[PDB]
Amino acid sequence: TRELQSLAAAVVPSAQTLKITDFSFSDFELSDLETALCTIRMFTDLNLVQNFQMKHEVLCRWILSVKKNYRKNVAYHNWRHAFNTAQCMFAALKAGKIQNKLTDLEILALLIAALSHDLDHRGVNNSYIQHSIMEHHHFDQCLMILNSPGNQILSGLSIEEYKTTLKIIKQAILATDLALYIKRRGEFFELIRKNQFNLEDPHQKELFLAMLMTACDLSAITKPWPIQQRIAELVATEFFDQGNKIPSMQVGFIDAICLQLYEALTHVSEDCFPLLDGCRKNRQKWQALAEQ
Ligand SMILES: O=C(O)/C=C/c1ccc2c(=O)[nH]c(Cc3cc(Cl)ccc3NCc3cccc(F)c3)nc2c1
Ligand SMILES: [Mg+2]
Ligand SMILES: [Zn+2]
Repeated sequence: TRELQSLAAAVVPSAQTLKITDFSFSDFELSDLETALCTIRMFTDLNLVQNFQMKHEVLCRWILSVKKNYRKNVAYHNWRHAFNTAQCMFAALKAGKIQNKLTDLEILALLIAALSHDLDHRGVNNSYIQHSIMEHHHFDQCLMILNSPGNQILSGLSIEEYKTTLKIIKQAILATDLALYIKRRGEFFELIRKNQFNLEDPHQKELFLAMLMTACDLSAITKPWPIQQRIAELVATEFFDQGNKIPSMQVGFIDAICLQLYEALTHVSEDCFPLLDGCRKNRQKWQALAEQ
């Protein structure tokens, strides 16, 4: 109640003041409350609070419920990673101008999905505790919080809108399984190579939303060099010391997973180039360290 009292009583600084429009945004100098304020600003400047009549204390309570259900003892898969994934989605919609290509229900679902896509993660080396098992657990945590008393930020939607938004939320969270990304990326790439990518097609729109979620999920690989070095530290902490080879592992991850995706994203919207650009500069830096 103390944290909710302070957060509800705060003034929400603008998007420019909070720097959440920048693809190079970082969160190291922000408190928990400050990340909650940036999240409120994300919902506000996407007109989600307006078009769906969210009450202020319900959104604040929902944000605090989502943050609380991430585990601080996990080095990378924690609330700050979820907060960063949502920030990148915001920057991609605004600075990347992806907003105009999607409906309000799609935007609403992507922001909720990005914030919720890793709920109750306990670390890669704690997989035993329990077709994308973890992503189904993540969505289940997301739905329970959405249904909790005082936390129902979707109450203003009609039953049709609500059923539609949950369907998109679920597919967006399921898309954060790398296995699903590997399975479906060939179709996404082949459509772009043949100059045949059309979002008016429902099947291709869902495929683009899947790829966009993966782009935001891994977007730490695109950050400026001092930030990426620190994020790579968190990944190495979670992988090895929880539950140097880092430079070459970062290069292989960039080659096998990241480069094509951010290239495909740039063809769809040229304003998403800073993600591809930042990903390339990090491959340059990591490869040099690997060579020593
Ligand atoms: O799932 C999410 O939300 C996002 C996934 C994600 C994001 C960034 C990177 C990255 O920058 N690099 C590597 C490669 C890597 C390097 C090193 Cl040194 C050690 C392990 C690995 N990958 C395995 C791994 C272990 C533990 C945590 C983890 F996230 C990934 N994979 C990443 C995976
Ligand atoms: Mg995940
Ligand atoms: Zn994730």
